[PDB]
Amino acid sequence: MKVAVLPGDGIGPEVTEAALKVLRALDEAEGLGLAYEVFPFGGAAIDAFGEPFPEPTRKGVEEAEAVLLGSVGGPKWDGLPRKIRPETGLLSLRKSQDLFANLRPAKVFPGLERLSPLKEEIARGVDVLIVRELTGGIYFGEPRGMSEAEAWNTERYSKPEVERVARVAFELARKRRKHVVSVDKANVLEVGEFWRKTVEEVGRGYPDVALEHQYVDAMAMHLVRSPARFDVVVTGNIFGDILSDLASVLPGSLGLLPSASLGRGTPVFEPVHGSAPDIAGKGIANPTAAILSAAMMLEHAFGLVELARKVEDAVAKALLETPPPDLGGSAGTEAFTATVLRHLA
Amino acid sequence: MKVAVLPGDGIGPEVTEAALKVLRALDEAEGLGLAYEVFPFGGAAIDAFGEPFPEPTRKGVEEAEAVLLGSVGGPKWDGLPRKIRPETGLLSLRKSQDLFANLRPAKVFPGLERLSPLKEEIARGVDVLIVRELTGGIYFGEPRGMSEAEAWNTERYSKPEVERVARVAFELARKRRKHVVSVDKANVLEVGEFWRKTVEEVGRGYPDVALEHQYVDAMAMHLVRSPARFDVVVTGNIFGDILSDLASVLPGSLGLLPSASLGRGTPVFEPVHGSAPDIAGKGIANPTAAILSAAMMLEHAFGLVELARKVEDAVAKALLETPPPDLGGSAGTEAFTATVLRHLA
Repeated sequence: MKVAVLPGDGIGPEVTEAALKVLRALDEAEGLGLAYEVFPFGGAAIDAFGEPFPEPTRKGVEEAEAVLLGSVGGPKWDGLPRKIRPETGLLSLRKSQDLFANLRPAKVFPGLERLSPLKEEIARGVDVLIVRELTGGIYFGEPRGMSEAEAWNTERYSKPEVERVARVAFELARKRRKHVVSVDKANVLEVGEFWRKTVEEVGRGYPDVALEHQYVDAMAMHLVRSPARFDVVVTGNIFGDILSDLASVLPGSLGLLPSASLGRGTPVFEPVHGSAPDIAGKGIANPTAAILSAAMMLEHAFGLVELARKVEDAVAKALLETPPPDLGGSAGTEAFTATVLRHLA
Repeated sequence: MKVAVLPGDGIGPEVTEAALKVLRALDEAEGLGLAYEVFPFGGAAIDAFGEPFPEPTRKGVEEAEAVLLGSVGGPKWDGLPRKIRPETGLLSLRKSQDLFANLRPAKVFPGLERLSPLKEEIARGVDVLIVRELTGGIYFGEPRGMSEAEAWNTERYSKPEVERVARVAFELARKRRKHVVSVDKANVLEVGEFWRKTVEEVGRGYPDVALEHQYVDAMAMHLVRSPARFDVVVTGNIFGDILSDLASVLPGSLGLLPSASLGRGTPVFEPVHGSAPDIAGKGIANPTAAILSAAMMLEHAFGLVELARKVEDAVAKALLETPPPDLGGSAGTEAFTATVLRHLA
């Protein structure tokens, strides 16, 4: 398994290393044939190449079977031209590989319901996966513009865009609880009814999967009062953006959330948190998100579902045994990773 | 006070009658000089005039100082052409009276925290008022349409559209807790930028009202983590729908919420719930939203703030003491209203 590791900036390198210790342990114990290489990316790449996603890193991503990304960004490069901002390198990574689906998992690990903003009974059992369309929608819609008197943006979707992301959602559901909810605003918009209609056409190919439709505004309600009854949620770009952010508050902590972007090329896995520059180096950065993204990678890029579950259980135990400082604990990056490893042995 | 009552379809007549008993009681007690007439609307009007918003009703709403609307809609008319569907009657009513601001309050009444899906510590003290733009946005944006290969819709906003609503929001805040949060998507959309820019400018005329800007996807998180810090939230059409439905779960149930549509003409007050056709004429229907709508009317159309607070307290007590079926109780329409009236003394 060839992995390209793009540590990034800030706490990026710390957390990425924590996850690597976990992977190397698993590799040694079972001989997974792991082969990884680290490449400069984001602010780090700017500082030595003039751009956030240089050719060596680009070719590295290509050759690899998966990308493990850390964090990117930091005030040091906030004054550069948009063209070479650290965030732009992230856009180029996705576009280069044609990553159209963004996987945003949200689950409350048994024992941690106390963290959630929701009352214990509601939180218990949450394990929802939100699949957001990345390349299309109002974010990239034409025509768009602004004048002195008015502004306009176009929410547009073609059939191929809806189909490709719908398939990913169905595939994922097959491996999970065979339940899919397609979110739209079909009762008011033409794009809504186009989405719904296309998703149902795709669903015909998955007789084993239970399909449900919902309106974005209604879905927002349901995710808060009954998130446990959902498995896979598929939706468009701006809608998926709001829903993913909303789902992320259910576990009760930012440092616990991983993510993935699947598309035509090399799949990318990265923690949802930013680079937290001021805490970088301090050794107190929670590596949970980065470790869980490694799990997501094993499962999704390498099909090692059985291993992903183990890493996931160990982390759960670690959070309960030696919780990091952001979780009201005193276990720094290293000591926390040690506890995970202890439960992995 | 001249009130035009438009009960509508399904449970509309039942819930509206409940609201009227409360109004009549306050009238007898405080000598308010209430006067009102009920007019055909929605399906009820279709079955007698062929159209949802007939002339006699138009003239009725244009002569009253406020409208008390019930529910609209029913399977009996779903097939009819859009031009005369009961739902179109609403569009015409809003359009005829130039209503552009939709007021949706989410308030957690003291002692009712237990009902919320959120941990009591976070639901305690919530009193947010979302002010949503009604007339424009992607809902009515042009061009729009679909084909076999794609579909499109347009999010467009003009300066006057944004200024009207922003102004209302600031005026509300002044009579509230002097804080406004304008929600947009300025970091990605031209419309977001145009929106932020215009409200920002309008905020200058209100030096005492604290303005804050948030992206819609971030507010979605904020409303779940720390809803108690918000006062007035101003935003566009679709963002307003999503956000207002989201905040609905905070107090407990969506069916318990009232709303007001303000503009240049006669202000309209109506329950956010549906007509619930199948449960019509059986009692059981929770009139809480209808009564709260009447409370909003007293406050916004007539300025009787303390009286509005008085009836809000009464229903709060009633929900605790004689909870309706939809809240796991037995008190039907007449029973619940009785309790409410019992506390009106």
